Amino acid sequence: AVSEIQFMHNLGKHLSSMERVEWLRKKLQDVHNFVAL
Repeated sequence: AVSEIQFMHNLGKHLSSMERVEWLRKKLQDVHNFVAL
């Protein structure tokens, strides 16, 4: 069975459910908490 690129990719495709919920917090803070330069 696959468990590296097919896995994870065929799981968080829409990115808007449990597991794909904490992800979105980094989508906005990633280039906001640091930036400056």
